[PDB]
Amino acid sequence: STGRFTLPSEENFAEKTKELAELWGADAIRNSEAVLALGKKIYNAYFPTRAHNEWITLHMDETPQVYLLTDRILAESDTVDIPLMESFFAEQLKPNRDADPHKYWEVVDRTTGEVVDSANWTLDADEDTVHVSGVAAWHEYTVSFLAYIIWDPVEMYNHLTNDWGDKEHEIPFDIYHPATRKFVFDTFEQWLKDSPQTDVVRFTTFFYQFTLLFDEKRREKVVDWFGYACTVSPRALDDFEAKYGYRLRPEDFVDGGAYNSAWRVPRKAQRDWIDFLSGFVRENVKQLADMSHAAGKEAMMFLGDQWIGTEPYKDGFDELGLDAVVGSIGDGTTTRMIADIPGVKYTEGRFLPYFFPDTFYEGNDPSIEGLDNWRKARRAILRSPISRMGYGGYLSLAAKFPKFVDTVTHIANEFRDIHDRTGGVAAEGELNVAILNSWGKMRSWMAFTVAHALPNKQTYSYYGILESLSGMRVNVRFISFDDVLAHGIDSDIDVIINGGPVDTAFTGGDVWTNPKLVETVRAWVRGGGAFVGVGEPSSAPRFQTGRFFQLADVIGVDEERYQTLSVDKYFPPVVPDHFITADVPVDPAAREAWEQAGYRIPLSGCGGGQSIKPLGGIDFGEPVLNTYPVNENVTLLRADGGQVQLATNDYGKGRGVYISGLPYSAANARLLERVLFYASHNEDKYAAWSSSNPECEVAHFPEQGLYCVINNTDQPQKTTVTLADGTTEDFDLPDSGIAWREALEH
Amino acid sequence: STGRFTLPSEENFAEKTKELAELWGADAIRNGKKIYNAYFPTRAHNEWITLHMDETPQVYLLTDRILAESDTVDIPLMESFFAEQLKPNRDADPHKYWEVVDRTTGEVVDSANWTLDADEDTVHVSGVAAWHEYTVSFLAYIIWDPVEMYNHLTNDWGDKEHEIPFDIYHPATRKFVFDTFEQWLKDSPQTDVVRFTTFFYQFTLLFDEKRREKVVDWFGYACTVSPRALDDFEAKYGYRLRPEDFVDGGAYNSAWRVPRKAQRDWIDFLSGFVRENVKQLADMSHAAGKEAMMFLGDQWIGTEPYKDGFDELGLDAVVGSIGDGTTTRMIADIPGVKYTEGRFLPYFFPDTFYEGNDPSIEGLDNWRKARRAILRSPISRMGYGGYLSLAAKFPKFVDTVTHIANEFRDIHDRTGGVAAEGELNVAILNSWGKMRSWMAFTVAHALPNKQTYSYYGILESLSGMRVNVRFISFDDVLAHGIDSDIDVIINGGPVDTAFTGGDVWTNPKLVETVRAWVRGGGAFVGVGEPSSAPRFQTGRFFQLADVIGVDEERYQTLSVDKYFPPVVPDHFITADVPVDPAAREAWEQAGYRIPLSGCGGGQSIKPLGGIDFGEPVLNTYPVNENVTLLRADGGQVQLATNDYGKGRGVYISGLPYSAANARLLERVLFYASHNEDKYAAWSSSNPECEVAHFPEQGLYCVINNTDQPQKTTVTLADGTTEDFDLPDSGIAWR
Ligand SMILES: CC(=O)N[C@@H]1[C@@H](O)[C@H](O)[C@@H](CO)O[C@@H]1O
Ligand SMILES: CC(=O)N[C@@H]1[C@@H](O)[C@H](O)[C@@H](CO)O[C@@H]1O
Repeated sequence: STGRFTLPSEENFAEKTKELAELWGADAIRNSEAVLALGKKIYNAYFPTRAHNEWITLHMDETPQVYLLTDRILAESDTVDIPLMESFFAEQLKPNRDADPHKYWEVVDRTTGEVVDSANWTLDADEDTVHVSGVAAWHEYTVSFLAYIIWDPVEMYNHLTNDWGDKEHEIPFDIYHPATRKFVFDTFEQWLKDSPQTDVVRFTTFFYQFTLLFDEKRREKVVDWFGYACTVSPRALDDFEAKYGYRLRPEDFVDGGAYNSAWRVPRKAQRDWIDFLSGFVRENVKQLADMSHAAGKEAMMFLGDQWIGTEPYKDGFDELGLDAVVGSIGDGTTTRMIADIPGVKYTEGRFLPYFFPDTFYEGNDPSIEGLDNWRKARRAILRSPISRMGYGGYLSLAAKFPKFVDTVTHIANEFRDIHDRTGGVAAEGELNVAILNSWGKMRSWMAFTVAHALPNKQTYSYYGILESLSGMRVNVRFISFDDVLAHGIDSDIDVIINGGPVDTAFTGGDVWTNPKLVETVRAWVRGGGAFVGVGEPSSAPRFQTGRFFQLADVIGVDEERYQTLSVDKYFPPVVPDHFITADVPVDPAAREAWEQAGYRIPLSGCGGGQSIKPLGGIDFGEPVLNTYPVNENVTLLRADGGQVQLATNDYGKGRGVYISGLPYSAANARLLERVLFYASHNEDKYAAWSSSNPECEVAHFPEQGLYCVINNTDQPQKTTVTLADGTTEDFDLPDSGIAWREALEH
Repeated sequence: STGRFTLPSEENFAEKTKELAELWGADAIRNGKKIYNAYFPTRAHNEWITLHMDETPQVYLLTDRILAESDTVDIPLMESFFAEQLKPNRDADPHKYWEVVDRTTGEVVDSANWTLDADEDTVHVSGVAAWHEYTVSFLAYIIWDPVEMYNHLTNDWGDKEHEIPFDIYHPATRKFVFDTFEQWLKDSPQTDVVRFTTFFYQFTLLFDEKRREKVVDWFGYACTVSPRALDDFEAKYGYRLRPEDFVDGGAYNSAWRVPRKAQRDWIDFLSGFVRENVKQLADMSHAAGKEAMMFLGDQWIGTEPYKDGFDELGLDAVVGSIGDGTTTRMIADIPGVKYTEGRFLPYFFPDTFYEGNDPSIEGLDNWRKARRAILRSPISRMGYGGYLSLAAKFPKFVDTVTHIANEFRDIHDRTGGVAAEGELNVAILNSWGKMRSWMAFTVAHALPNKQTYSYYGILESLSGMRVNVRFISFDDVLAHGIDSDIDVIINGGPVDTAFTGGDVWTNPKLVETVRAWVRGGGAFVGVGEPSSAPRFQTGRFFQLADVIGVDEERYQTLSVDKYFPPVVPDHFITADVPVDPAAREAWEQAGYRIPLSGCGGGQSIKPLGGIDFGEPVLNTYPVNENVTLLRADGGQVQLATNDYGKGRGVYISGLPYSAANARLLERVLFYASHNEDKYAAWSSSNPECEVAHFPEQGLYCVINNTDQPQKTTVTLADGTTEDFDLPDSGIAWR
């Protein structure tokens, strides 16, 4: 067992490097001499838009820029003054005074939405303050302005996170401006000649940084891992106007203060900017990779930091001729974002923990996180294989941890053995599942994300859906409403999933008032399709007084919006024993207390049929208030506390399912998997290649005559696997184990 | 110890009726004392209406959504309605009076493209789009009086003849109703009070095919139409109401809906007609030496006893059902009549009066909820209803009633029937204003539920609080600003309702007016989703987030870190909230969240608790760090206060009624208005007791709102204090 492993190294550490490389089977070492003689592939970081304060300080007007939105200021009379910077980090951001503020900025009456006239406001010469006159008392006002980014955001993040205190703040730069651009390509040509020992240029990353703004208290103020805020300049804006035939407003970037969060329903202006900026970016990335290839070296892209405008899931990404993409393995979902990228020769995972004093300190046990991280990646990898694993940081730190070092030895051999046994071919998927949202394929595995791998109270009930699926024995694609309006639903999809809050990219907004969309979905379901809706699926506010989820008729459930309180809701009896809930641990105490307290008897203005006490047993995450069954032919599987959390509904040949929320857990992934088989009328096809125990999952490889079963926990798991022919085999799986077995070839 | 009491009679219980009338101080008897008789103007005459069946009341009904699976589809009309109550009107031209809708698109289906089946109650529709949902809106005869129906179904009267109602908008039936009443007056010479139960139109009460309540609105005008009135409406207003203007997409004009022009128009038109006819009945009663008394319920639609001009009807009295403090105030606060009467609970019926039950429990409990409200707004008369002999079986109950009627009068004698002193002027702001006084947040009378109780509680708390409450409308505020005697404006409810206001919060004139007022010293209390308006501003959902220091994340601003300042556990507002030393400690020790990327920080990792806020408003948060958070558990805000110039805004996410929660609100009130030092005066240390002060009679009292001994210390205005030890629902004076 050797290879597919990238080892970090450091100055004055050649013995241990040699030792570890032997131990872990490393065929590549990453940068940070007697080591260069070891024969390995050599990776070297490259930071195209920073690491040259000597230049940018002589061209400060070519730093990158961002539109920023001030706090709202209440006018208590016909004039108002607006500080521009009271709410931002001055070390990070500076108002751009060089470029005519009347041409490129916007004062706005947020109370009315109206743009204040240019003649009515002046920028103070001596203070970062705007004076407004001729305005309305008791309205709120804001300025939207261009600010130079005078400190690279991620280095800033690392500086503050590590308290580098004294150390010099690295200034970033923007190759949209041609002097700076030339600087960057000369510097890169030069560096290649000065680096013959390097084999892989590890671009970390490219030209534009994802939205990451900090406030006057040195905290994160705004972030979006997909954000295009930090991509502007007067010349880019003006070139945009000429190319697209309309002028973007600053509002098109600040977006009422939302800064175009990917959760926002996508506006045409947004996408145009992505088109514009991404073409500029893509052309220049291809240059870097051509130059790389001409120096005999490979080009590798970090999925992160300055990755904006690359758009790896959009078409043509392959025309870049990038060799590889490497990324942070945070979980299943983030593993899949990497794995699934097409148009590279190979993919690579930077696993956790980062070799750093934060997790490598005396008394802490890094191997727990090591294995847990591997376990979450491994389940995904069986569905979409990455090519290489590796670690990052100070190798000397991890060397002081014997147990960890042995843990890695284990993971490395396992990773290789999964690859050798499988041939790097993805497990067979038993069902075709499509996530449907406004973004589709360009945000594959990127839905519900805000900051990378950091779900929170607001997102985790939907993120749970992707996490569950990332490792699930199904084929997962991402499709858009434009996809559906334009081409219908491809005939191979078994299930369509639509989840999220109302008025988001992930439910779709007012596209649900488009009858053409509603027709396509209804016909497909009726004909045999399956629609799973989570949260407020198919929602459209105000369109129909008495109908919030437009496909309430398909999933059998709607959400009361305080418009329909005069209409009693009659809940049919909950069906607690069902295919879908088959694996939910039963709790005798809870079940008989729920049996004993009965259903509510009908009563005026209150409807009836609602369990007086909760059945529970399933974590559905954040509640959707007052969901109810549209009539009594819907099957209710959970309807606790006066509303619906899980329901199924027959709809001609097809079915729809409602689920209020789905945090990730071994149990909920089992629930979701069951919903998928049940809604697609594929109860029959469920048992083939499955683990009876939900803590484990099964991967079939028909062309290699194989199947494995994996333990997703750090505890022993016994499970019963069922093969296609009906036969079964028992298993006792150790802590994080795996087991292979034959099955007829094809 | 004499009078203000109405007793119910019976057939043969003549001996014990004299004795109860003497023990209770009854000065009136219902069916030598003052005699009441129920009158049912739109029912009890099947002999008449059986021959005039096109003159029963009518209502527009919305069918179920029927999915079309090709270019035609059939819509059954009655599958979802109780056929013993409602019958489709085949007489009046359906293509003129009915509407077929493509719900999926909103479009009215051309009437050329549908027909009514000659033999089934089913509409055939052609030329439709497949995979759309379709409904019919159709006129229907109400052939079974809704309340009588309800009482029949509830008691299982079996095959007892169903009462068929009638609609006096039709002139032949009007004459009949008036003639009959003339005759009836001449035949009841010993009847002193005519207790109209009620008048001409029943509040919306429709039942389903399974004999269950289908639609109800206590304020609802669904049951008030006819081809005749519809055509007349057109001729007076110059436009034709659509069937949609009644079924309202399935909402049937629920009071929670933001009012539409067509809605208020209909209320004016119908209300005109009811009031003149109600005046006539009141004149005829008066001409025959009798009082007219109105039951605030059942067939009360069109009377609008809170709209200007109610007094011009000449009603001598309104009687109403005492369900709780709020419903008491509904009756109490009515101007335009000489006196008011509450019918108390329990009703004298076997469902409470059992073989081994203690109904005196229910009795005191009903009186406690009422008397706290009565102290603020006095009702004139008290009374009960049902079967006196059932009530007469339970001596402990009889001795309870005696005790209550005494108390009830003693309050009257002691206070000249004058409303106690209110220490603050509180106005509730919503789309309806005065005309829905004490009627906000209600669907079915006295039955709050999951969806409403977190706001109903606001009214139930106010109903018995030592403050002056009025109800104002957006139209009031937009036309006349804010009256300068107001200290506090409350606005509460979910987004897109009449109670929050809907898009009126995008009218800069409203924002301006409230803002300026608060800035200069006013106080705005916002409950639930105050001032909410969807999609107007991407970054701002509560238009007055700036005033109260809170907004609700609507999933558009997730890229913006929220920073919750630390909670203030020791504040005037929360002073009477106990906290378990241990719970507090657990919260103190778990601390606050460290800023984390795309997760903000400052949210307590554990909850402080101790306050039932009812239904959560998900993802409320502090707009800045200068807002004072009083409770912000589970990653969001439940209670907050914020200084705004000389004034204050305050957010509460919800407030189910209880004694604690009224105390919490009352403190909110004094605090927001910079009246903290005006608080202690005429106050009870214990939240389970309350204190009314009556300067003019040089008097105050203190009541126990519970069935339990309570010890409270009362602070008077000079700074002195008496200690009370009140027994079960007791009361003391000074
Ligand atoms: C994959 C990626 O771009 N990760 C970045 C990480 O590099 C950065 O340091 C952090 C700062 O909050 O944000 C994101 O996690
Ligand atoms: C005050 C009032 O209108 N009370 C009525 C009651 O008479 C009727 O029987 C009931 C039907 O559910 O509705 C209301 O509670």
